[PDB]
Amino acid sequence: SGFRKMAFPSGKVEGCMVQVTCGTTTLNGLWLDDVVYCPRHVICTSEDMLNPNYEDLLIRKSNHNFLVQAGNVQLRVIGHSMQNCVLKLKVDTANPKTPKYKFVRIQPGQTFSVLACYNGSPSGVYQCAMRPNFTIKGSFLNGSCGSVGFNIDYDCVSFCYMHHMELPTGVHAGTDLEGNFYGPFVDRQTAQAAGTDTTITVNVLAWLYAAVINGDRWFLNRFTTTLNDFNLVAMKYNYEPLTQDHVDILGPLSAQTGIAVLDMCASLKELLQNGMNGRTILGSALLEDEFTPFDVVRQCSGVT
Amino acid sequence: SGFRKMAFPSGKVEGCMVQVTCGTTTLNGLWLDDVVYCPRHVICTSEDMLNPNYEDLLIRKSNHNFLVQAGNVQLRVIGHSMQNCVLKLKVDTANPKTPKYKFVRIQPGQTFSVLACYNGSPSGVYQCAMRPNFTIKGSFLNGSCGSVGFNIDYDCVSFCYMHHMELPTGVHAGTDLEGNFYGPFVDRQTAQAAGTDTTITVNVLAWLYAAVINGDRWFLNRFTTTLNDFNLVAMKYNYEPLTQDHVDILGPLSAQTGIAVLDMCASLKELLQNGMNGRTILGSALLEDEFTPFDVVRQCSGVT
Ligand SMILES: N#Cc1ccc(N2CCCOCC2)cn1
Ligand SMILES: N#Cc1ccc(N2CCCOCC2)cn1
Repeated sequence: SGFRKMAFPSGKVEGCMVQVTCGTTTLNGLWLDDVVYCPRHVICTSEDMLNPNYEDLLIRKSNHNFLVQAGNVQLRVIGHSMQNCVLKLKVDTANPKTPKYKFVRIQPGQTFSVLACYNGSPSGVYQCAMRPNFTIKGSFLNGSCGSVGFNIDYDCVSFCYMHHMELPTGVHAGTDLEGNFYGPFVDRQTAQAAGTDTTITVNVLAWLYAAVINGDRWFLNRFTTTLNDFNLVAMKYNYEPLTQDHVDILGPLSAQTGIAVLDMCASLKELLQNGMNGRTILGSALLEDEFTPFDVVRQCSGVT
Repeated sequence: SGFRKMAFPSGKVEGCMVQVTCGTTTLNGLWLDDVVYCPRHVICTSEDMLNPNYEDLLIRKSNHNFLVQAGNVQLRVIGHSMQNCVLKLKVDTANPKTPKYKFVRIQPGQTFSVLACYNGSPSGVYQCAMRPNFTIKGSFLNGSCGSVGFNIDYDCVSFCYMHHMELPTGVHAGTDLEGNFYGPFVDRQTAQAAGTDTTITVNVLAWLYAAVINGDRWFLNRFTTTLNDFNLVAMKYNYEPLTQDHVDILGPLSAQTGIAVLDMCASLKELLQNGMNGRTILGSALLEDEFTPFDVVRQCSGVT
């Protein structure tokens, strides 16, 4: 029993983190096979970041200008290339700790673990969601760029995020491991405002199921609703529209608890309209949206 | 910027987790040097757990009855002994992945990371606090016993918790790595009720400092208070008394922010008396108490 915001065990990723230095800029790289992946802005000064021309900046860089350190041992850079917003540094040694891995581009509402790193050294692990506005709400200080987000399925790490930038609102933006930003963000120090941070409705419902499984049941009511009726309320409260695909994804939790998805929607509707009245659900005073239906099943079933 | 509930990177601990089986009971063990540490209730059936005599049960057990598996490789048990509520299984092989480590017995209010495991395999990592009633609010299913709690200082793991039991209220109890329960709990399936789960005041204040550092400042008011005045309010709200030792520990956060500790206490006092009025602090609708002053400095400074 109990339900926690749980990250994946970080060891397989810790084994991949390196330090990348270009001139006076140090950040983190991801060492998989004989390639080190890092944000391309490693080549920028803070001055450069106001209006950088990455192709032009990169012309002035040679393999030997990229200092790659794995623990206290230096890696030999034998090639470099830019792919979108990441650099790929080819090194002469395959990472002996390379796990089974994939690169995946996640959808908004999907959760992942972040291994926050500085100077190639892990500092902490926490759980994030890709927000519907394609920001994440992370914990990243200067030096944390190149820290990565991942999921694990048994022994395969799926890398989905690399940390690039903080917006003036203190929310975070980054790329997949092909170097494509999530959302409209760019690796430039300019006016980039996030859109509406809507609530991930399917995740709230999952978490309400988690609450029922773990004994928090006070919010269950006598009502039901329809997708269209629920969605009128969702819209009013800046919740994502609930689709039949979302209903289908909650089916296993519905089956386990015997609470019809539309009945849980009617519980959520009353919580949106009435608030918590000073009560808590799974130790939270607000409706938590950074657990996916898959997360809730995983944690409630003890998957390793 | 940003402030997250962050666990320590779990890799050093993942490298220590094994499976222990005695008869039909499987749980987790901690493999450090040539000793595997696990809950003594590994020797119990569910029937035994109602009124177990561990010394009597252990007489019927030999080294070969303790099946210890590290990944898919079996360890040879060459000795066993009971220390308080843990068994120490001596194996013929030192764990080659043994990190620098210590065993520490933490005080209530101290935080730590839990690596939740099943069958010796890591499933997730999350941050806990030792509650003032010596319970923790974890996420543990059957098979999770022997999962451990730890802190890391650079390259030294300090192990502070081993998971033993869930109370009927769905809160958790366990031991330090000398096998001594935190609080009054016993490894028996009996009536064990937790006392008052008071709020860890020094941790709330730390987190309010974290909020100020990270731009959440709406709750700062024009007031101050005294320890005695604050403590009258703390008592009324089931907060731990604030001591001068706590004030001293918040000194660095006070210095960094320029907000006198007693001024932050007066902010907390108004939040206790007035509530949040539907506002949030660092994404929370309640006052968070599972960050220590050390946690806040660590996360706000990027310690690795
Ligand atoms: N947000 C953001 C941000 C700010 C500065 C920055 N630069 C390159 C990497 C670090 O070196 C200093 C300049 C990158 N990203
Ligand atoms: N809370 C609790 C609890 C419940 C059962 C239990 N036993 C020994 C280990 C697992 O085997 C089944 C019996 C131990 N702890």
